[PDB]
Amino acid sequence: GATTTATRLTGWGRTAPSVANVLRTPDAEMIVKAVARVAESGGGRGAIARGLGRSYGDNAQNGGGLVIDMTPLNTIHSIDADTKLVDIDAGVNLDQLMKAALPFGLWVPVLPGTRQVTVGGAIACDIHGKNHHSAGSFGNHVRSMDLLTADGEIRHLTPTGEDAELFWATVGGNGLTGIIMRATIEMTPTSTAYFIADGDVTASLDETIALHSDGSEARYTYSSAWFDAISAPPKLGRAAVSRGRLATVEQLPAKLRSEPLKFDAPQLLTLPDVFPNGLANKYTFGPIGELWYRKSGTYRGKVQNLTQFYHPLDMFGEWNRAYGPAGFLQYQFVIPTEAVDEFKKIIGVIQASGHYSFLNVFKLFGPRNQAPLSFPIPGWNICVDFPIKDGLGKFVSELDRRVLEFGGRLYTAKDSRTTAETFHAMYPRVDEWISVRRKVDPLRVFASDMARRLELL
Ligand SMILES: Cc1cc2nc3c(=O)[nH]c(=O)nc-3n(C[C@H](O)[C@H](O)[C@H](O)COP(=O)(O)OP(=O)(O)OC[C@H]3O[C@@H](n4cnc5c(N)ncnc54)[C@H](O)[C@@H]3O)c2cc1C
Ligand SMILES: O=C(O)c1nc2ccc(C(F)(F)F)cc2nc1NCc1ccc(F)cc1
Repeated sequence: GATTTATRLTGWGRTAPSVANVLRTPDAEMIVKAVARVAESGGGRGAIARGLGRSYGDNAQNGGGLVIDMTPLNTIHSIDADTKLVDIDAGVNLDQLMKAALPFGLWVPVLPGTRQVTVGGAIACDIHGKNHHSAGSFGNHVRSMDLLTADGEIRHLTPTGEDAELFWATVGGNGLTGIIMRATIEMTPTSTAYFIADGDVTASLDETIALHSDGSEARYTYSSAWFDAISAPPKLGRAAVSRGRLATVEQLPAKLRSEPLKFDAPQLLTLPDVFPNGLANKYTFGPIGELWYRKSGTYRGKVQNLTQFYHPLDMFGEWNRAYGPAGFLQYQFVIPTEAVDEFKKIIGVIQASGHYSFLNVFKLFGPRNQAPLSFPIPGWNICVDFPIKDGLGKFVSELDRRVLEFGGRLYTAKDSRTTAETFHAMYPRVDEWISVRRKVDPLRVFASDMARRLELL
């Protein structure tokens, strides 16, 4: 049942609200009609797809225009264990897909830190995960997709076909080449739903960097770390590192061998439920605390399910991103591998800034792909979460400048406030991408708040 409703929209960050007509229909034919209507007009304030709204900024909103909610197009058409291909509507989310694919011994090839994202959102942001250095980003695994363009046609795009240019502009394109209706993804084969993991705890930034540079990364398909962004040096940049690979059946204890592909139910009680007063005791911040933390986060060959290995912060319940009525600003950047001193300088700047981030992701990215607006490049990728308070806006503008100067970039899926000038300098293939977009949407049928702010329109 199709509905068109005026709706106040924000990204996950709950900032920059704007009002748009939100179309919500399970009918593909209706979506086509709306795009044909906008194009007949043709353009006006245009249209943009929206997935599950997990992007923090303004890429899935369109103030004074049309937003098409893609979540009702969520049919899994087929899964094939022999070809390893899945054929699914763009509104299918990655949790749904993971659960449907497991009985075939198939693994979603790129998983982000939350499972509530659409296939369309995964493609449009060319999302990355803990296995980026071994598997690339989501775009690398798309074998085809059906794109509804401004001319009202549906184009079958393939990575190396005749429409490869448009394919690779849609990857990481933030919905600005049209509406992805449907895609075919090549999955990763697996015999189990478990990981075998090694954990390490480092004492400092220099140590965290050495561990990622000593060659050991090549022995793990999956690798990420939490780091300390608050402590003065030398504690600054100390990390709990979690690295592993998917387990094989024989690597499971006998207990788990009868259902190797099973996903366990996320249990009832989290840590806030069990320890409401917190985890701190008289030992926590001294030498016995340091030792305990070091020992508990150091291990070899530990069998873990998805939550344990991949969503380790789920146990922290209501404690993560808590207490702030003002909200938080999520800031994610990557710095080229070779710029290691520069990378260390930026971590120092953050620590000395007087803005405190507790939730810190650290990962070494691998080789980039051919998508001109793709975020990942090989090098040091960082996510930080700053509580909103005075001076933050002007400080993150300074961070932008250092990120840019050091050859790095910000991620559109996280950004709500960088400038067009900074963004364009961070993405030297932006003009190349813009030319593809104007060729495929001369009338700006597709438009968003981000497109206008970053002058991608
Ligand atoms: C807790 C959390 C953890 C995260 N962890 C990671 C991570 O590890 N790695 C990572 O890369 N990202 C991560 N993200 C970011 C997230 O994966 C991206 O923002 C993703 O794009 C969200 O998907 P969505 O379906 O919610 O899309 P939305 O936010 O609704 O839309 C995002 C973009 O995709 C476009 N789009 C959506 N559907 C379509 C379609 N059918 N056709 C064309 N364009 C479309 C939109 O127009 C918009 O430009 C995380 C986000 C959160 C909240
Ligand atoms: O919050 C994010 O936006 C995010 N971004 C990531 C980007 C890259 C990666 C990486 F591991 F791939 F690098 C992990 C991320 N995890 C992320 N978060 C995981 C998370 C965030 C909040 C929680 F409460 C529990 C888990």
